[PDB]
Amino acid sequence: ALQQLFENNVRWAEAIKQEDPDFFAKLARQQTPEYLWIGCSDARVPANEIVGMLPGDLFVHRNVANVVLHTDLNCLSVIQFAVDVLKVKHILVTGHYGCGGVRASLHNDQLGLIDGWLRSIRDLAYEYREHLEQLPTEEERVDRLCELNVIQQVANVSHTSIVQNAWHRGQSLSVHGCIYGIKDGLWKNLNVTVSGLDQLPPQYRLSPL
Ligand SMILES: [Zn+2]
Repeated sequence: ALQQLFENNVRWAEAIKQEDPDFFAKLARQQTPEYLWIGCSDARVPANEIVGMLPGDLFVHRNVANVVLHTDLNCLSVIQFAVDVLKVKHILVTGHYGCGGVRASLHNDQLGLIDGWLRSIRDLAYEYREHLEQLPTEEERVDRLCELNVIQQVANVSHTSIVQNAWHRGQSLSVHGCIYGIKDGLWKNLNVTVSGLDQLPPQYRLSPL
């Protein structure tokens, strides 16, 4: 039954228009978000609500386990539209604890198409096999990998020529890593923010055009 969603929508739009009749009209003229959110599709991690933003504030990409790949035009086109056209000032890479995509990459079941999508998280589980091994429970291993994943994705975003070229032309842009607790509603900073070319390892730095 989808009628509740349509009924909800009418109520919501109507309510907003009563408080500010021009709300949507004004918003529709130009798109000017300061932030891009890159997060998981997980239904429990809705971008705007978690950081108290309004329609218009947050350009959003969500995919399984918030994975960023330099050959994926889907995520990359969102990044590029955000950085080049909208000139967002911040990219918020937000993973979450208890991520099922991350959990899947730690185990050995085939889930189908998603198996290949999660490869890079599986790579992370392998390079940190010794670290993860020294954690007693599965829940801890999942959650630590969730964090490691976010930090890796922050690196991946910051290494894109999209981001580096923004910096090259003097555009101000920071890439942040955060993690959301589905258990407590808390959006936490992993404090791995990258804001300039000088923070990249030499092997990843790209010269200007
Ligand atoms: Zn997830």
